[PDB]
Amino acid sequence: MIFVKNLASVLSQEWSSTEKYPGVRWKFLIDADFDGSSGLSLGFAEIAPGGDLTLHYHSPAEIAVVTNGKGILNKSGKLETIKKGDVVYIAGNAEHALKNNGKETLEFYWIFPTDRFSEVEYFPAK
Amino acid sequence: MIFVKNLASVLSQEWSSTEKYPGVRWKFLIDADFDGSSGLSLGFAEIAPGGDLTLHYHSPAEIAVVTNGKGILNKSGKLETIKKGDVVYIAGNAEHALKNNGKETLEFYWIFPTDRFSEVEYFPAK
Ligand SMILES: [Mn+2]
Ligand SMILES: [Mn+2]
Repeated sequence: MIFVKNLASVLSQEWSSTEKYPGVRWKFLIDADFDGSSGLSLGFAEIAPGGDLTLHYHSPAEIAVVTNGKGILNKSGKLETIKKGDVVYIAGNAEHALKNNGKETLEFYWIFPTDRFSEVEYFPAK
Repeated sequence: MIFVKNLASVLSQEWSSTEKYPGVRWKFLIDADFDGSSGLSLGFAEIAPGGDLTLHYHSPAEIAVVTNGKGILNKSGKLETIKKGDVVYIAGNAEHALKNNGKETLEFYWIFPTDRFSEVEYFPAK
């Protein structure tokens, strides 16, 4: 089983969002609920200017691949700047946030070692 | 543990390559051999024009995100065009190849649901 996706592929999928991540939206591109894939899952997120993926963690490791714009990554309390062309490693349980303080859309893919997004349990900062 | 990487973070590291797939060269940005990361591994790879990482397979599921250029994906015999902005799912042991039929350098990231690259064994097609 092999397949290809881009944003246009999922025009029909409405965006996901939540009060807790204001200015943030996302769609699933590789996910067991959608594609019947397994082992890895991937979504595409947008953080609007002024937007904030607020400090959180979860049990699986995560990789973010930044594709547009720039932001302040919050590495469990140490701030660092990220931008298009960066990849990021977030070990499980590690608290991370990402704010878009620029004027361009901060776009990135994420990846989890799981079949589905929905099997990933989110927790607010301690 | 959280960290960032881009091409510059790994200028010190050398382009590993193999005769089995010519025009192909990669480096490891997220990998236990290097970072003491776990759960996910990521590499960045380049295929020269006329370059083709020949069809093959391996236990882990795999995600490719194409960052630049254009190519032809060998979906176990079913050939699909892919381009910058495309993500690619490939199940465990699904045979896959990828040829660069463009002039630009075909660029992409790969992700494995493994700690390191150096434990994932590549088998040739049969
Ligand atoms: Mn996260
Ligand atoms: Mn492969």
